[PDB]
Amino acid sequence: MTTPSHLSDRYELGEILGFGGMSEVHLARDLRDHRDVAVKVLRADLARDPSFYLRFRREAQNAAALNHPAIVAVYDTGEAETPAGPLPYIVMEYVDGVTLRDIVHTEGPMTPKRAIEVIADACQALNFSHQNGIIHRDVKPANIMISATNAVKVMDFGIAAQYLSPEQARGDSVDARSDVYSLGCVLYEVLTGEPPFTGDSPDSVAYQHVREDPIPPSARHEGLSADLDAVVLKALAKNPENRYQTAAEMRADLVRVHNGEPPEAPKVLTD
Ligand SMILES: Nc1ncnc2c1ncn2[C@@H]1O[C@H](COP(=O)(O)OP(=O)(O)O)[C@@H](O)[C@H]1O
Ligand SMILES: [Mg+2]
Ligand SMILES: [Mg+2]
Ligand SMILES: [Mg+2]
Ligand SMILES: [Mg+2]
Repeated sequence: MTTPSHLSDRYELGEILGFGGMSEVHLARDLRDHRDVAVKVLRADLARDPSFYLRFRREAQNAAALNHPAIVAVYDTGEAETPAGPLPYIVMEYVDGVTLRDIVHTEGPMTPKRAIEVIADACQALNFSHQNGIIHRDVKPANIMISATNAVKVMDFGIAAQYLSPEQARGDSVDARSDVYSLGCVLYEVLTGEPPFTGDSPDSVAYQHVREDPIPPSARHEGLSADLDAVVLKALAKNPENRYQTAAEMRADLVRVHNGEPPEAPKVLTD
C-alpha cells in the first residue's frame, strides 16, 4: 500500500516531508492555484485500520484554520478514492524547514538566546490563537518548525505524554494556561536537550506532570541561568494560577531575559 501520485486531480505529490503516528506529510504542487503546499494524508500503512481512519476524519474537521505569520495556514480538507479505499487528507501551508523535534535530535540543545527567540515567537502564535478562541492543545516539538529563512511556524491547532499539561492528564478543563505549560515543556527540552519528564510508559510520564517537580534546567545542562530557570519553572507550575496567565505574559518574561533584564517570575535557587 502506498500513497497515490495525485489527490483529487489537483494535488500532485512530490517528496515526503515527514510522518507521525497517524499521518504522512508530502510536498505537493497545487495544479489549480500554482502553489506548493504540504498535504497531510492518512498513513498508507494505517489507512484501512478503522480506528486510524475515523480518528483522521474526527481531527481534520477540527484542525483550526488561523491566519497569522507564525501559524501554518490550513487551506482545505478532502478525501481521495484510491483502489484500496478512501484516503482522507488536509492541505496546508508548506514550511521548508525542520521541526524542533528534528533540531533537538540532530543538533542537541539550542543556544539559550536562540531557544528564547524561537519560543518567544511561538508565544505570538499562541497569543493570536487564544485571542481567536482557539486553544492549541497539542503544543510539542514536532508542532513547531523553523523555516530555512529562520521564521517560526506553529501548526496543528485546536485538536482535543511528554508535553501534556497536568489538567489534560487529569481530564480537567483545559485553557490557555495549558498551552503555556506545554510550551514550557518544549522550552525545557530545547534548552536542556531532554523533556522535563521521561518514563517507561505514557501513564508514568502523566503521573509526573501531575505530582512531581521538574529538575531545574540549569541542573540538566551547562550554561543555563537562574533567570531562565525561573521562567521555565513558572511556565511549568502545577497549578494554572501560578503559571503565566497568557502566552503574552510568558513572552514578556522571555523578552526580559533575552535583554539581560530580571524576569518577573519567582526566583529559583539551586545547590
Ligand atoms: N506544514 C508542514 N510543512 C512541512 N512539514 C510538515 C508540515 N506539517 C507537518 N510536517 C512534518 O510532518 C511530520 C508529521 O506531522 P504530524 O502528522 O502533524 O505529526 P506530529 O503529530 O508528530 O506533529 C511533522 O513532524 C513534520 O516533520
Ligand atoms: Mg501523524
Ligand atoms: Mg514532538
Ligand atoms: Mg503535527
Ligand atoms: Mg504575545
